[PDB]
Amino acid sequence: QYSSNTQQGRTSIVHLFEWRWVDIALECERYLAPKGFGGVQVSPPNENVAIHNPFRPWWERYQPVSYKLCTRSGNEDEFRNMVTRCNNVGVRIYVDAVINHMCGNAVSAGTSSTCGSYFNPGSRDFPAVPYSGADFNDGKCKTGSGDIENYNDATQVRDCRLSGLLDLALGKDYVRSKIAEYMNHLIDIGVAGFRIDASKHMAPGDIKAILDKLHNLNSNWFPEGSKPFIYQEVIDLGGEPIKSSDYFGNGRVTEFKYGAKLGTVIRKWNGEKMSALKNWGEGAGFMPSDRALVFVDNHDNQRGHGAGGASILTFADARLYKMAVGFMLAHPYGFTRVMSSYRWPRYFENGKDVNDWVGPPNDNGVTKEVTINPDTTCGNDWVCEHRARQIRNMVNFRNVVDGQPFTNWYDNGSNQVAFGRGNRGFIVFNNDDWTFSLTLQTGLPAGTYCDVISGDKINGNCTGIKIYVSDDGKAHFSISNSAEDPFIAIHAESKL
Ligand SMILES: C[C@H]1O[C@H](O[C@H]2[C@H](O)[C@@H](O)[C@@H](O)O[C@@H]2CO)[C@H](O)[C@@H](O)[C@@H]1N[C@H]1C=C(CO)[C@@H](O[C@H]2O[C@H](CO)[C@@H](O)[C@H](O)[C@H]2O)[C@H](O)[C@H]1O
Ligand SMILES: [Ca+2]
Ligand SMILES: [Cl-]
Repeated sequence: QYSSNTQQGRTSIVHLFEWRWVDIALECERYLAPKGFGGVQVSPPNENVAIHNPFRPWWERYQPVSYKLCTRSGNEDEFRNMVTRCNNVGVRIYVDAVINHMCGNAVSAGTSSTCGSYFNPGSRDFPAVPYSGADFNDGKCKTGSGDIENYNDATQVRDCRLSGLLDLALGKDYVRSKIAEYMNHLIDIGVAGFRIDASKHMAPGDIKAILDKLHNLNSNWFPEGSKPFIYQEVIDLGGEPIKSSDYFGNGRVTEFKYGAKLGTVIRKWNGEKMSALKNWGEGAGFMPSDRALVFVDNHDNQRGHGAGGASILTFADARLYKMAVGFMLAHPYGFTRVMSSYRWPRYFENGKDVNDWVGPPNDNGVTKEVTINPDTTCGNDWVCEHRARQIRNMVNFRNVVDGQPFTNWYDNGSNQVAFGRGNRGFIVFNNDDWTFSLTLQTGLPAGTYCDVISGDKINGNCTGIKIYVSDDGKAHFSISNSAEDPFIAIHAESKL
């Protein structure tokens, strides 16, 4: 469960949040494959409640009605077409598996669902699965509301309803089997693994019992014996009885400490500074590198959901965000996931975004296609962070330096820092209020290198800054504190 199953030499996943299947398939062929992305996290592909108040929120996709593969992203044919096309160019698909719960207990009965399946939350009837009242935890939960009220009590966190979402009886072989049937459908189509949603709300042993029922990966694309990559969503910032480590038997675990701390450091909040990043990883209090799934922001916290946090960096803070993503992709800790977002009309009241529910760009609820502008950015209100030169080129940096040790660390005791990855890459950051102008040991072979933050190597020249490494490995760097992107990165494949 720990191996990503990516093609060799690909080290990151991108979350194409709410993208349609056909647009992901095109994106695999035209962009993700040639730019060396390892794979795509897709939104939940199973049928969900169509929620019309408010109007088609992104969160309706976390309210299952059945395991039919029919959503705003596309139908089963489109999903299959995408997985095949992406695998055929060596880009994997990872599914957001919503398996702790069905929909909200107060949702009205009927056929307001993305495939028109009937369901009746009040009677616990989901005939398209099928599930009935026997398959939920009504009798097991002991809280007055039936909902989760107190995270200090592990029992209710597992047995009661997360925000009123109907909680599946995961101790029952019947329920485990229906969930495994869904996941094996996806495996056989060609999916490479899963993000297990709401993992804190399931016992580690119930997750194990489901995973035990799963097939090996599709043997046309994956070697014999391959198991799905598993990464579990557990928000563990400390202080609770449930710990991220409780889930290590099953796969990797999201490290939510990572982006919270990195945001604080890059914002220079709470007396934090980049010089402290020399101890990044376990030295910062995080879980073991071989179990962490890391990221700067995710689809919940970029809009204040989940654990939220004022320090989280997102595309809305573009300059600091690119620097944070660059640092994450250059540093060896963890397995990296890059967010790819859409725009929505943020509007704050009482310190909170009252439009944090808004779903993807749409025409009367039908998701808009992703259009590509001449300059390779996206239209139709898709942000496409993964197409920004500074991020795209850092995804390649991570591939180029894969396996090389963290070395040649420099800091000025404040916010000017630099480090290398063996003899294959070097990166330099200026987050202080004055110019960073210094000759540094890079660990690289002598030559002229293109800075991949400002530009690209193409037909024997650079389109941005050039860095000149001498025979002794030293090179001069000059980065103004008012630079639009105040960091520089060079690597073995950007050498002229
Ligand atoms: C949104 C997250 O809520 C819970 O996180 C707790 C956390 O465990 C606790 O330590 C502390 O930090 O408070 C937070 C917030 O209460 C869950 O533990 C997380 O799993 C959860 N993230 C998840 C889960 C779901 C549910 O499938 C998704 O839901 C959202 O959709 C629901 C249902 O439609 C909406 O009602 C929510 O408002 C949405 O946030 C999340 O997107 C997914 O990532
Ligand atoms: Ca549960
Ligand atoms: Cl996540």
